[PDB]
Amino acid sequence: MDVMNRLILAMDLMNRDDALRVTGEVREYIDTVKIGYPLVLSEGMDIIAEFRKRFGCRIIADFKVADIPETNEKICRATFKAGADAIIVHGFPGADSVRACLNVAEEMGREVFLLTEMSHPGAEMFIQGAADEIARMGVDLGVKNYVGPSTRPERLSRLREIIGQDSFLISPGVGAQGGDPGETLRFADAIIVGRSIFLADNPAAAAAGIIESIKDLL
Amino acid sequence: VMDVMNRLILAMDLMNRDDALRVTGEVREYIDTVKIGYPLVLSEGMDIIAEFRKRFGCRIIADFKVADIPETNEKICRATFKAGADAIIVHGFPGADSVRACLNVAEEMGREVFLLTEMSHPGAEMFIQGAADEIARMGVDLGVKNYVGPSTRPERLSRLREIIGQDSFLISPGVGAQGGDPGETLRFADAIIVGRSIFLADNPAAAAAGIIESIKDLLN
Ligand SMILES: O=c1cc(O)n([C@@H]2O[C@H](COP(=O)(O)O)[C@@H](O)[C@H]2O)c(=O)[nH]1
Ligand SMILES: O=c1cc(O)n([C@@H]2O[C@H](COP(=O)(O)O)[C@@H](O)[C@H]2O)c(=O)[nH]1
Repeated sequence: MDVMNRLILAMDLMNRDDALRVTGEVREYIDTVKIGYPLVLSEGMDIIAEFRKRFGCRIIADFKVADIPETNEKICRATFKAGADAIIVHGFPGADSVRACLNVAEEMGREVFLLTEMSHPGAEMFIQGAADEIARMGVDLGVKNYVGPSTRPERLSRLREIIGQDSFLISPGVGAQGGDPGETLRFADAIIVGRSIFLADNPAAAAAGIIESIKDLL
Repeated sequence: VMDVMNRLILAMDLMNRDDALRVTGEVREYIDTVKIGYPLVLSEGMDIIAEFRKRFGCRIIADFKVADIPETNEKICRATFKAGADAIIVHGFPGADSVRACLNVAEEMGREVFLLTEMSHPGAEMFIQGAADEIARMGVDLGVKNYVGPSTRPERLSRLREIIGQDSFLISPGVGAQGGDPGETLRFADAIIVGRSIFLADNPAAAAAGIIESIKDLLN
């Protein structure tokens, strides 16, 4: 996956007008948008096709899929029918649940991203202690795309160690949650950035600023 | 606690609006509580919650297994309650701050959170099972009153009932298609969740009736 400027916009505005406007203002800087449940549940799954129509960007559906295999398969189907290129899946519910997603993605020409460790403080309670094993499970299952935390660079580095340099790794928690763009890109192929861009007075300048700060990494 | 008719909650995971509406309508004499998840919501939109309310008396549990950071969890809960869901199901494994975010929105909006502890499928044994007792204890500490636990592991469902106490409300999936028994499950759970055993039956009404007949002595 070739992410322009190694920067993925997390579009978590809940109003269609704002979401389209802000994305439009930063379109010259990005070609990959992560769309999650805040926007999809507020404006519908049709928003994905609209983004493709307007921007021709790749769409990562950040749905943190975390159900039983039967349900995971249905969620993946509905998601790819809506035009998502990839979907983010939790690893914590185990191998069979991940496999269900892998199977649908294969059938529909899409990718699964496996979320191992999360970026927020609560991740320390249960997820962190399982995260390395979740990553090894990904490797065992043939997963090639991963998500890990900008907020804990040592954990992000460990994730990179486990999955190897050939796997693709994206990382949220940059900006608002305290992660540093450049440090995160020591380990991740791409950074995910939401509020630091879309809540800015001038989202274009915000994106431009981040890119300038990592210019030697591009 | 919500008063679930016949201790039976329909998991409506059909992905076609017409079929989902038809089946739910057919079982309306037996069930007043419907669990709507992402298979249907991602296929037909959040307005489907509205349409169920309009068409049927039913309470709606939004089975969204909320599993994000606190900031995003808050947004998901707000959107979900705005759409008319009575309750939302939230994963506990992402930790206390993530659960608290959902509880705070539910409090502000006058709705309810259900905390998913252990899951019913085989993969649950890999990571979730080992954390499940602590996730449940965390729920109790946070003041969670409603829980979800697995029909497929009676011993685990029993332990989870112990942890949360007799006053907490507990619902349990994995009945029927996944192998759980309705009566055995209701030893510990207040209500059972049933999906495919009902909605894939030639006669969903008859299938619901049959389940209810089998647990008739356990009704209140
Ligand atoms: O561990 C994770 C995994 C995520 O997907 N995310 C997602 O990444 C985005 C981060 O947004 P922000 O840059 O505003 O903090 C949100 O959409 C969030 O749901 C995260 O923050 N931490
Ligand atoms: O541990 C769990 C938690 C669930 O919500 N579920 C949900 O309960 C329902 C079970 O449906 P069924 O009776 O067809 O197996 C599905 O909607 C599924 O997503 C589950 O099966 N196991």
